[PDB]
Amino acid sequence: MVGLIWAQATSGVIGRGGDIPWRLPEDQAHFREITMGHTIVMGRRTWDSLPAKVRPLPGRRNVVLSRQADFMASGAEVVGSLEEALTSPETWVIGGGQVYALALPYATRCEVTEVDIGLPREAGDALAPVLDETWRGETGEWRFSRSGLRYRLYSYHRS
Ligand SMILES: Nc1ncnc2c1ncn2[C@@H]1O[C@H](COP(=O)(O)OP(=O)(O)O)[C@@H](O)[C@H]1OP(=O)(O)O
Ligand SMILES: COc1cc(Cc2cnc(N)nc2N)cc(OC)c1OC
Repeated sequence: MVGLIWAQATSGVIGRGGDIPWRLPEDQAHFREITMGHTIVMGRRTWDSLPAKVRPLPGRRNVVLSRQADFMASGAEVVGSLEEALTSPETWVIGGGQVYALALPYATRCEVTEVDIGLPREAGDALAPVLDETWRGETGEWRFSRSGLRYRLYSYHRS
């Protein structure tokens, strides 16, 4: 089962200056809940951006996609193609924009957080993959986070 998991603003922005452009602890909790115990796949640039004490993500099999054959990813495996990244019983692709594009055609689930923040797309932004007409499932009710930022969860699926 190949899933994608991401958080986006309503406009589709998922990154600005290499950062998620909001603060949402409750989305961090949701991300852990969906991924824990499973394989996670990320691009090398995403791995390299993480603080040393936060990688590998604990409790999950970490897979890093790279074209650098000598890359050292302490506590993870490094694969040189997407095919080899998707052989576990359940895999969550966790970023970045490049790897989400690559994996989209293979995915049969998406777990999306939509953040109700009016960030128009700007030069340099990273953008979410586009969900086409093949997907179905639940668009959850809006909730206020503890700070007052509104968010809701999509749980979509397809054959
Ligand atoms: N088909 C593929 N096979 C192998 N590695 C790939 C790949 N597509 C993407 N990548 C890797 O994933 C990196 C992209 O990571 P990312 O998706 O986290 O980045 P971005 O956040 O900038 O979209 C690529 O630069 C490449 O890693 P290297 O720079 O180390 O070579
Ligand atoms: C690459 O590692 C991480 C990536 C993210 C981005 C992310 C954040 N929120 C959601 N819903 N999905 C995502 N993929 C969130 C993370 O922790 C909350 C990660 O662990 C360090």
